Amino acid sequence: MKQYLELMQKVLDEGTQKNDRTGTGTLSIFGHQMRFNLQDGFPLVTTKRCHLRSIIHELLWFLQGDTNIAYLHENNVTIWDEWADENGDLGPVYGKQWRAWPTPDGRHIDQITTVLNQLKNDPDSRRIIVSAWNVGELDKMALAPCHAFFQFYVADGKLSCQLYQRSCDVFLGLPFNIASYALLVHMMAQQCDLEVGDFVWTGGDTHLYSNHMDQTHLQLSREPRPLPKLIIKRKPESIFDYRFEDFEIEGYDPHPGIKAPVAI
Amino acid sequence: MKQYLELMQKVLDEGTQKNDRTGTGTLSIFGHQMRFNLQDGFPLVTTKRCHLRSIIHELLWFLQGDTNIAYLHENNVTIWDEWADENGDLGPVYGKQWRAWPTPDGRHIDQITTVLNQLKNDPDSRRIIVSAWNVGELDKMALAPCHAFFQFYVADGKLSCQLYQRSCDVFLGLPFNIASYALLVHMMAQQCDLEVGDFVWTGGDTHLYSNHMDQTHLQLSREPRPLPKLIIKRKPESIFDYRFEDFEIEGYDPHPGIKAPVAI
Ligand SMILES: Cc1nc2ccc3ccc(CNc4ccc5c(c4)CN([C@@H](CCC(=O)O)C(=O)O)C5=O)cc3c2c(=O)[nH]1
Ligand SMILES: Cc1nc2ccc3ccc(CNc4ccc5c(c4)CN([C@@H](CCC(=O)O)C(=O)O)C5=O)cc3c2c(=O)[nH]1
Ligand SMILES: Nc1nc2c(ncn2[C@H]2C[C@H](O)[C@@H](COP(=O)(O)O)O2)c(=O)[nH]1
Ligand SMILES: Nc1nc2c(ncn2[C@H]2C[C@H](O)[C@@H](COP(=O)(O)O)O2)c(=O)[nH]1
Repeated sequence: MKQYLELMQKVLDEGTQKNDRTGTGTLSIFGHQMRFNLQDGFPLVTTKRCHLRSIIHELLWFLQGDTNIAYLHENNVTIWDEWADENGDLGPVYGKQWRAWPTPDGRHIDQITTVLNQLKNDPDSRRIIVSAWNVGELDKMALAPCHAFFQFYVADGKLSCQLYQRSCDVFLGLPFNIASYALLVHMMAQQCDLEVGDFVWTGGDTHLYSNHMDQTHLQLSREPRPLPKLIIKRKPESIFDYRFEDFEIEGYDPHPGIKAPVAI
Repeated sequence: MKQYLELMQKVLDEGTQKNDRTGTGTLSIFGHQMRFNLQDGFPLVTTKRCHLRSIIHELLWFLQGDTNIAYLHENNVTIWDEWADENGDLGPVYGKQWRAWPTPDGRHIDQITTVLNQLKNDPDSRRIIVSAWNVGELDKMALAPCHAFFQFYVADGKLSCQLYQRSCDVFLGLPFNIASYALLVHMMAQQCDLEVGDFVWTGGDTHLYSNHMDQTHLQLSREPRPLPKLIIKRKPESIFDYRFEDFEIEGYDPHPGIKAPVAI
């Protein structure tokens, strides 16, 4: 997509060479923001085929408050398998924090239910936030939230969302995070009777692994095509009742998929 | 400063009229980002006069883990007065979150010292973050954190910082948050032996209160002056050891102040 490709080039052009944890080396920039008008179409990359299916399951796994890759294996999403323990557990990652943040004093806050209720009762609120960055439980997580903090906003009947992404694998994960967050805005907007506004993506350490270069070069030379359109086939009774069959993508005609190694 | 004056102009030009908790009415945009290379000068607004002293004291206060206004009062910081209880207590706002976020298992993590330790030992880390957003104690806070989450980054021996501000009164508060975080950067960079890099500001609901329009327009008719220079006259044994007297601002010749009413 235009915004995506320009960020990729921007990493190539100004990225600083860093030695990372994995000892693979990255090309990195710090602080970037991009905006997606969701009224223009679903922000699914067309320069490399992406599977809306793995996107939708990882999203519904989070809203359910699940931290076990079982549901994810059974639906062929496997990215998370190298991070789980022998039981399939990740610790209190995303899903746990969104649905049950543990208070220092034995209770749990359900941040999606709060957000829903604020969108329905107090849309002007400047505090419609979801944080996965639970300082207190970071050491128990297999991986510290990458997509860590997000805020909603309504202006004239439209729901916008801004995400803060502390660390971003530009080639592999970015396509995934943009579609997932676009999808949630779509689902939050239907449950709440709002129109879709913009998806604002803000990044911290935004990088390209030194081993995604040929594949990045390959991608930068394809012509982005018209964005697809999302269809939500049924309006479930709650934000929690969605299912895969409920979503469809019209006019998605990507360039063939591009394979690349995951850095572990 | 150019970035700040361009942000003001942007809310005026693309902001939408929003109702707010205060009943005042704002003009606001959602999602913005600006960068200040700290090597160009200290980002203290010059198109209206700001007092570096009251910016220092508020930060020294955060760095001490204090949430009582007494220290602020002994030094003439009255902005927080109205938020404070009868005892001068604000609840676990910023400073407590910063120095002692309470975990579920009876621990308290000091995020300032952790970031300092990460800066010295693993500067390439993608998770050098301080969050003030403790979902678990928000209900105990006089005001939910506005400057909520920040991340450090090192590249080429320079320390950069990105702050995510969920709610921003552009006229009154922003000059203050910009200067405060650029001082924190200078202090971290001095302790860790780094040079100052960039301060990146990212905003959520960025607004002008309805009643700041004339002041805003008056400010905007002014031409920015050269940026002041910051001099630290000592190297304390810790980030916790700066005194108001260790800092000098040179070359600050601002236009006259403009007052505007605070919305409560
Ligand atoms: C280095 C690295 N590590 C990660 C570790 C865990 C992640 C979990 C989720 C996401 C983003 N969300 C999804 C959601 C689904 C898929 C993928 C990512 C990747 N993916 C692959 C590989 C996954 C699979 O083969 O099942 C593909 O191209 O088909 C998926 O089905 C990214 C990472 C990254 C990531 O992007 N990069
Ligand atoms: C509507 C609104 N409400 C607030 C509530 C609490 C705040 C706390 C801190 C800051 C940001 N930081 C400082 C730090 C010190 C000072 C000021 C702001 C403003 N200030 C005033 C004096 C007002 C006062 O001292 O009571 C000035 O006009 O110079 C200070 O000494 C802003 C707010 C806002 C804010 O900017 N706007
Ligand atoms: N874009 C994207 N990158 C991810 C995601 N999860 C992990 N990564 C990448 C960021 C880093 O490249 C690496 C995680 O390492 P670290 O930043 O050190 O926590 O994996 C994700 O959901 N999206
Ligand atoms: N710029 C700036 N604005 C602040 C700060 N603290 C409070 N405000 C403003 C944001 C809003 O106008 C109001 C806080 O209100 P609310 O967003 O509803 O929680 O105060 C601060 O440090 N900086």
